[PDB]
Amino acid sequence: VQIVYKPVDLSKVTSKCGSLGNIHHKPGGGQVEVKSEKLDFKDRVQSKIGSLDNITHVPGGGNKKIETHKLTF
Amino acid sequence: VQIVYKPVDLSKVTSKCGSLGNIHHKPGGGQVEVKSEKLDFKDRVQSKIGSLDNITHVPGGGNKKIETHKLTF
Amino acid sequence: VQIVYKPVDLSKVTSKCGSLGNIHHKPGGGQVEVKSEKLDFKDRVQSKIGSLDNITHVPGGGNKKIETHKLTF
Amino acid sequence: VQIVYKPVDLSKVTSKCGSLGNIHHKPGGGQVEVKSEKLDFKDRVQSKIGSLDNITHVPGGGNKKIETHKLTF
Amino acid sequence: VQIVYKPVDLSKVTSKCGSLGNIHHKPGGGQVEVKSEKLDFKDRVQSKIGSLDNITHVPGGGNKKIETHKLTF
Amino acid sequence: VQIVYKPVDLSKVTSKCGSLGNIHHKPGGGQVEVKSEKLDFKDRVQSKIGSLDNITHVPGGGNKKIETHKLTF
Repeated sequence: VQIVYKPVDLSKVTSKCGSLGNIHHKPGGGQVEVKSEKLDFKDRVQSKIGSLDNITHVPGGGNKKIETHKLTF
Repeated sequence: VQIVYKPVDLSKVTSKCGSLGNIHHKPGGGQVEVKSEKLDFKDRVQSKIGSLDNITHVPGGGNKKIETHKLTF
Repeated sequence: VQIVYKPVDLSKVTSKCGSLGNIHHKPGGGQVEVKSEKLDFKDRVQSKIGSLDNITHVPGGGNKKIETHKLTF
Repeated sequence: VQIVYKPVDLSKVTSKCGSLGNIHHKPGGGQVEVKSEKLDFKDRVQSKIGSLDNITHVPGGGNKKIETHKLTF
Repeated sequence: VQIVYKPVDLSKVTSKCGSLGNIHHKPGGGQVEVKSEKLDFKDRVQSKIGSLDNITHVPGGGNKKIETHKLTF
Repeated sequence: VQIVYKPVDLSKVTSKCGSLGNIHHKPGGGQVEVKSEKLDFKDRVQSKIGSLDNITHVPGGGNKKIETHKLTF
């Protein structure tokens, strides 16, 4: 057994923008009500309960590069 | 047994923006109401309960590079 | 037994922004209410309960590079 | 010439209620945008422009008695 | 010329309620914008512009009696 | 010329309420924005511009009696 792991990457995940703006985000309020008796959360739970969240997200470039490199024996 | 791990990366996640602005985030309030008896959370739980959260996030470049490199026997 | 781990990175996660500004964040209040009897949290819990949080986040470059390098037997 | 004006009133505008309640008014927000250039008003105008009004009105008795008594020559 | 004006009133506008309550008024916020250039007003105008008004009005008896009595020559 | 003006009133605008309470008024914020160049007002104007007003009004008896008695020549 010989193993060689040698991937090569020269990629561009690039963006170009001339001018970014005039972005208006005017939410109008709202209402949320949640009822329960018991919550029981185990092992890697992610939760929102009862949320009224407003987000403006304006990256001048929002580029994502995501990788997994893996071996197993 | 022999193993070699030499992955190579020369990548660009780069951005260019000429001018960024005139961004207006103006939430209108809101109402949130949550009821329960018992909350019981175990092992790596992430939780929001009853939130009214406002975010303006304007990164002049918001580029993300995420990598996992991993051997395992 | 022989193992060589020698990954190589010459990458750029850079940004350029020509001018950043004219950002307005004007929240409008709100109301939040939460009820319970018992909270019981064990092992690596992250929690918000009852929040009314406003965030302005304007990094002139907000680039993030995240790496995990690992071996295990 | 003799004029006699003599209304007689012995009326009941009465109400009876045994128990009044469990009234829930839960408005869900909203949005309004009014545009105009020139507004000009004269003589006994009542006006409302661009409104998001919420009213709960729970009189334990909500009776009205309204009269005009008038002579003219 | 002889004129007599003798209205007679023995009227009841009376109310009775046994118990008044459990009233919940819970507005969800909201958003209003009004744009204009020139406003000009003369002689007995009543005006409201750009409002987000919340009213709970719970009179234990809310009775009205309104009268105009008039002579004119 | 003979005039007699002599109205008689023995009226009751009275109320009874046995118990008054458990009233909750919980506004959720809001947002208001008014724009203009020139405001100009003459003679008996009542005006409200750009309001976010919250009113709880709980009179244990809230009765009104309004009378106008008038002569003119």
